[PDB]
Amino acid sequence: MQRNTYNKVGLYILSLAMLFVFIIILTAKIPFCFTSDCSFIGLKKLVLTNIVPIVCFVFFLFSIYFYNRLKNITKYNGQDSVKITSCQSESYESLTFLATYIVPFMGFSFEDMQKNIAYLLLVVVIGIIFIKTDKYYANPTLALFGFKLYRVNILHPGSGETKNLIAISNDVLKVDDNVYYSFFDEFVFIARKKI
Amino acid sequence: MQRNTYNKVGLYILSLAMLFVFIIILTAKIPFCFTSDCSFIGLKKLVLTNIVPIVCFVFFLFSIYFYNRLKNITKYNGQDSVKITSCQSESYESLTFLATYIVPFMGFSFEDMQKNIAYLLLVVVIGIIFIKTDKYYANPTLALFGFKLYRVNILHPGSGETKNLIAISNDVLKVDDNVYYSFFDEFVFIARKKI
Amino acid sequence: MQRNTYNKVGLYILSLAMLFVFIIILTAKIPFCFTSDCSFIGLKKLVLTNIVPIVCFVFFLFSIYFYNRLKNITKYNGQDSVKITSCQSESYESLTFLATYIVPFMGFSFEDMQKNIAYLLLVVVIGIIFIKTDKYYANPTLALFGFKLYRVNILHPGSGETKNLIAISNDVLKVDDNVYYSFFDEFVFIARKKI
Amino acid sequence: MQRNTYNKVGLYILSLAMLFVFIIILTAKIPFCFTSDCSFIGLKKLVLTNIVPIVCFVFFLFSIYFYNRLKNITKYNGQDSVKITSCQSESYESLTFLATYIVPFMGFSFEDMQKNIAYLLLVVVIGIIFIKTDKYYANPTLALFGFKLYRVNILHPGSGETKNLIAISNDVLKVDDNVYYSFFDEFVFIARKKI
Repeated sequence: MQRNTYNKVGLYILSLAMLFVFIIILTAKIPFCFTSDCSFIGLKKLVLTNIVPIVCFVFFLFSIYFYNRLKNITKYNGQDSVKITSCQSESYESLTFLATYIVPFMGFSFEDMQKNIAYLLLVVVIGIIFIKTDKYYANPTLALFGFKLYRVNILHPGSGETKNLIAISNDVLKVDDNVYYSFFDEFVFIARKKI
Repeated sequence: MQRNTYNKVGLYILSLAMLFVFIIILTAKIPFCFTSDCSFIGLKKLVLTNIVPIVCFVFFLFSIYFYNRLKNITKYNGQDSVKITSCQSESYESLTFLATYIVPFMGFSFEDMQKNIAYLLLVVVIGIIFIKTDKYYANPTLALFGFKLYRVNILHPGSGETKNLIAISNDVLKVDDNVYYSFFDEFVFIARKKI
Repeated sequence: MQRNTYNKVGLYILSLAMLFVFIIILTAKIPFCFTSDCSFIGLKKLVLTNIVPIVCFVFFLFSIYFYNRLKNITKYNGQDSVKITSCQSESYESLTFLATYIVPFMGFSFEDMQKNIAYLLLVVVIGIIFIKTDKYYANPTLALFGFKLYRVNILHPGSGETKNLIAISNDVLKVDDNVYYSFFDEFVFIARKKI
Repeated sequence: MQRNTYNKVGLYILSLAMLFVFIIILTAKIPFCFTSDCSFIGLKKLVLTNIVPIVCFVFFLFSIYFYNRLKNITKYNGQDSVKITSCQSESYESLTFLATYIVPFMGFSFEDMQKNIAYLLLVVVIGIIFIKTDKYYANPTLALFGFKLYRVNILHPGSGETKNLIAISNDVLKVDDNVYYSFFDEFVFIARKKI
């Protein structure tokens, strides 16, 4: 706990960034006007009527920070290559996330605050079950930024072959290719596809 | 029937505890008055206003009781050990269950009573099909409390090997591991790692 | 076409009986009056305000008739036995059908008639895709009445090893049991579990 | 990029035709009154009160145009045959594209324009993830028009065999059921079943 659990939580908060921008687009009660007699009402009621865009904004900066901490593991190391023996695509495991765990929150109505406490508890419970599930690599935000999630079986030049790894890659991979690595956990590594 | 059916119903009522706490949080309609104008309006119309959180409260105590009756399985004789040959982490169930059978109830509006009778009938029909569907081990309330559901293939020192069992383990298991069992049913056993 | 398509349409109309029951429970605005002031409005207004419960009632009688036409095939030719060589329980397809194709109908609001035309078009389009989708045996109404859907490979005494058949059974089956067949199509047969 | 991406975007716009038909049926505020005092309000406010049927109409003609291009990819070539070694039906991967990605759109209320901007962003995001998701052959509009999507492993008479191809076809296929190809990408080809 407290290192692998925090890494998986930082992967999960990245997976909810599309939900936070969806709620910000959905239920922001901004007074969009261009007339002369529609002057500023003040920061007090503008903050008070826009509570859930403010909270989803703070969570969106948290998702941006965790994306930065994900790129910080491909910053440092990774001048070593392996060979893929069996690559099966698992990008659809990202998209079913967007099919199931995000669009019901589009379906709800964020008017009363008690229902918002219920939806926040649903997000927290989905996170706690999602941490310990060995499917935490599913991401709408990562798969939206060109990355593809593959199930590979790498083979090291000197150690041997390790089975059932998950490769987040920037380009397409196939059987008998040459990729780099930067291991997030003992399950997920970022590939780079040496040409 | 009966006893095995009652054990599976007791596993199913445990699977719905998060739904009952979501309905209690969602539609409570309790007077939360910080103002001095709102006094106690009376117990009778407070009970008559809150009908679905009272019923979901009673079902929540039923889920707590069935969790206690699940823990009574591992209270008694569990002092044997086996060896694990396959350890396929089928813990993604209790997350498709959560967002396919518990999340759609959160979007309904629990206002008119015929609609509540329809939702109760949906819960009953989902339960009747879920008893005999070979996937009754999926449990959001169990997977909240650290438990991981594994598809396992055990081997006994004296009898032999038995195929396709389900282990509700407390900690992570792998191939060639020693666990202590307590058999809930002929398909699902509570396992604890021996270390 | 025709006859095989009509049999698959009958199985699909059988698969939608719980939806018609749910709509009849949901949106029937019957005037349940115990008071002495609520007299009869008339049969005309009771019919005109309950149009879609009447339509779902007619479809429920069609589902009952197609259940009768399914049960007609266990009567006439069932004096032969076969042996199951590989049984895998596929009773979860019915529950995924119930949770995915019937539950989202329950959350719609059946008030404006244009929306009702849209939902009827969704039912028709789901049926047209569901006839030819190779998974037409999924059924909430059949799995409610004790039937379990299995994937078996029968062994004939003198004909061969026709594999990949779908067995609707009244009781549990495993490897090496004898079952009485009554073929519906070239894919789905009703077993009987010869003791 | 470009051309392959444009072909996959065309297949995705073909995949969404039933959604545009459903929205046009759902939220068209057309004054369907046969009364004598139901005069024309005017073209301008008829256009302004029906903005999202107009947008979904334009997208429906785009889906019709991309269906025309998919027929143009089979107009020209397609005078060579292969042999099929392993045929597995995958038409259900079409239908799960419906009930998870097109069904929950009709539960939304298309009244306020901010919510419509959110739903359009959801369509765009589902499209961006669905291009690279390796399951882009899923189709409600194609599977409506008799086409079945199979997973085949063709064998050429002179070149050899190729594994894991996806065949869109008009009639039922099996092993040793020679077909004519009209290859769209390196993954999806249109079969014709040379008798």
